[PDB]
Amino acid sequence: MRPPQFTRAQWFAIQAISLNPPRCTIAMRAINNYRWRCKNQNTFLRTTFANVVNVCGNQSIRCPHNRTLNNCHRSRFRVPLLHCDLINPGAQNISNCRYADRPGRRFYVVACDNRDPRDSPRYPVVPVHLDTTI
Amino acid sequence: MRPPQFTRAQWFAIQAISLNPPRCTIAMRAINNYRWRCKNQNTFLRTTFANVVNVCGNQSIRCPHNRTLNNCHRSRFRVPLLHCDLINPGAQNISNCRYADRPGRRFYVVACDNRDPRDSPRYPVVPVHLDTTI
Amino acid sequence: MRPPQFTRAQWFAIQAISLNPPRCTIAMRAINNYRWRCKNQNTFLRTTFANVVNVCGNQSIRCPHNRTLNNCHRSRFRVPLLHCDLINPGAQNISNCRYADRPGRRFYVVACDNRDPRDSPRYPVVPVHLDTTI
Amino acid sequence: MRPPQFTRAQWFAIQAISLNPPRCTIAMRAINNYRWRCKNQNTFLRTTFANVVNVCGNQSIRCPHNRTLNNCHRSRFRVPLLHCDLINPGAQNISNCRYADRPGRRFYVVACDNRDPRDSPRYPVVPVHLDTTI
Ligand SMILES: [Fe+3]
Ligand SMILES: [Fe+3]
Ligand SMILES: [Fe+3]
Repeated sequence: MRPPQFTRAQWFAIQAISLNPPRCTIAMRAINNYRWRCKNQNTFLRTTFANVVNVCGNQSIRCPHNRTLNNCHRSRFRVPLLHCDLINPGAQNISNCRYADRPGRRFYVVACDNRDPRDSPRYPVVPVHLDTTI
Repeated sequence: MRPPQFTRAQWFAIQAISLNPPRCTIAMRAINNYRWRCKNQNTFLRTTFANVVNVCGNQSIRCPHNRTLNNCHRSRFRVPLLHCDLINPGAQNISNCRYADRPGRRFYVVACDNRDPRDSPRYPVVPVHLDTTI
Repeated sequence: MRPPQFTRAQWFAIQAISLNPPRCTIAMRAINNYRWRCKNQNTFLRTTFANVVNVCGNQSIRCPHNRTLNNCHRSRFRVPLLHCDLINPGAQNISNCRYADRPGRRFYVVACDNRDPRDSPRYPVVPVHLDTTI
Repeated sequence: MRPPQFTRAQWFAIQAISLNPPRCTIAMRAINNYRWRCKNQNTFLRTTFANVVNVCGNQSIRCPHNRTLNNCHRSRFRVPLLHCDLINPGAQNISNCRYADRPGRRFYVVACDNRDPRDSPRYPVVPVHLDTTI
């Protein structure tokens, strides 16, 4: 599970949003610091939380990686991103996780839901998971 | 973390040892049933627990995926295996995880340690993690 | 924490239903094996799952320990129980959880909900948590 | 459960050191925000981290709640504290944990260990868990 101190949207933001991420091995430390083991893959969308919230407002579509769900939302434009792949998945802790970098520019698909009570009142509907990029 | 009901060696055996695994999408259900989210990658060694315990008994070498550790052990022979890769990493639960199959035959490297009190007394030293395959 | 391989009803039964429990220090081992740390308190209702499902048919009331919920149900009568209190809550693991036995006879209040798809199809409504005892 | 971003000493201080805590129902929110479920009990020692580090210099004793450990230390004197007891342990989440306040003055016993690499280098030995109070 996610760290209990974070809402789904807050944990989404920590993992999936970074406007100018450093190289993956550095950028991933901010995520893995909250974990017991290294995340095997992660995509940083180079955008803002507010921008993703706006994408939550368009037409509801099927989630490509969760095909029983239809609370997903696709961006109208391709966005710059940085994908990170764990090179040493046998790592037993987070002291030494190494990542390969794959920059790109793709549409993204997010699942959105009603906010958590701990979420800011500014956005009643928020992204809760990055489903995929296209 | 691992499920607390299992020792490191017991959880290793559930993930890493299967003599005749079915296709990955089926085989992985046995692992993911104990998890909240799908495992992103997994290698089934087509061998027995006792055989891996014997490999724990050879010369201690550096762990390729944990280079500050030197409690790893490499098999003397290549062993048949099945590697499973998660095709839909955006899956939000374990109901629908889909895997790609990659059979192979490789040396394996395991980290071994003294057993847990809950582990069987038969093996005082046991494999606790699959570090990598070669 | 509930192990994901169990439904809420299955986990409820494991923690809260035992017709003839042994001493608490023995009885609690089965529950604590699913945990990283000793459970601080646990009440074993000396009853059957069928008895509790019957109570789910009683008048719904507000849950005393979850006041925003109204799917709770109080037993019409007191039932025999074994309450277990953790003697050494400073324990850092589950190697030696020690409990004081407090046998008794009290009313119980359970929350009841529609069955999980994994639950038996023959009980459409099942107990999912022990709210309190009186 | 201790969030991995904290050392044992840091997590000890968060749970067990508060010089002037507010009412328990307020004071416990900071601890329960790191948790999925309400903590059943918690003792706030009204002291300073420097005071507790001094106690680590006292005569080592067997840990009362961890009898296989001998790195515990008892305070020479009673110290002011606030003990908090969970009123509604049937609570299913941390939305409304309610606590009873039990102010007091007791001896405390802490386990002390060598610092984590992430801990300040200026205290070579630090408290890592509150074993019990007397
Ligand atoms: Fe993992
Ligand atoms: Fe606990
Ligand atoms: Fe708990």
